[PDB]
Amino acid sequence: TTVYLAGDSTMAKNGGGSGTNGWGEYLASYLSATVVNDAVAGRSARSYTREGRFENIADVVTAGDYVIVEFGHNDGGSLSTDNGRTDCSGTGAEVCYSVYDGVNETILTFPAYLENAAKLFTAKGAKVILSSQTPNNPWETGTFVNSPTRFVEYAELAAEVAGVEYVDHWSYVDSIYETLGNATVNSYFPIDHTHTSPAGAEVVAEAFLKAVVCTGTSLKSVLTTTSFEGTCL
Ligand SMILES: *[C@@H]1O[C@H](CO)[C@@H](O)[C@H](O)[C@H]1NC(C)=O
Ligand SMILES: *[C@@H]1O[C@H](CO)[C@@H](O)[C@H](O)[C@H]1NC(C)=O
Repeated sequence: TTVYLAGDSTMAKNGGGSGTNGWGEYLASYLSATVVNDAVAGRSARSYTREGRFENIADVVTAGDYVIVEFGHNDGGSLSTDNGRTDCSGTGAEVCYSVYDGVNETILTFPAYLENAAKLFTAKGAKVILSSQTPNNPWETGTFVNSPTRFVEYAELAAEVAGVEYVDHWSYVDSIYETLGNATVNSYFPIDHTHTSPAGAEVVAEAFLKAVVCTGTSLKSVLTTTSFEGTCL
């Protein structure tokens, strides 16, 4: 069995560079399946879709395989000065137009991008798991602040609509981030408040596996152990 990872710099190998790393790099050792980390730094649901990265996964995925999709960090911004990643506002069939890189592009909503990808993978017999984005350093201000982005809910909404599984990666990460405290968590974010140090990337990975176990996600079948930190919910 093979597990494919689609995400951004918080999941990708080498994370955001400069000694940071993505959480996808710490799954292999707890799974009895091959893990392919196709996350790329700086990608949004739109950017990733347009670059044909979802297709590359669809071409190679075989029945029974797993696909984990997690975006959000790069999905915001303004289309006035299109950065190529910003999705169209809304949660449904909304459609935005914008000239990016010399092409009048048809831009969809965040849920729409995830839903289309989910359907594409389901069609190939693969098991799809949409995951909410990881949180930016909540202990950045010296005090713990829990303020999810709109993309956390949008991911849950996309899963329902597409009829696939959802894992609240956000909540499980923030949960232990709160337990770990100011000093510890802040060391996970050397450079900025998004890109985690290798030590932090591991914790974020553990958080995901804790969510899988607690919610009963199908991926638990290939878990080599169920002894992870924190408590359920
Ligand atoms: C892009 O296409 C839409 C609909 O086809 C059109 O209304 C819009 O004006 C186009 N954008 C530009 C900059 O031409
Ligand atoms: C939190 O930790 C940072 C970095 O370790 C430190 O500089 C800061 O003073 C701490 N803030 C509080 C309120 O404890």
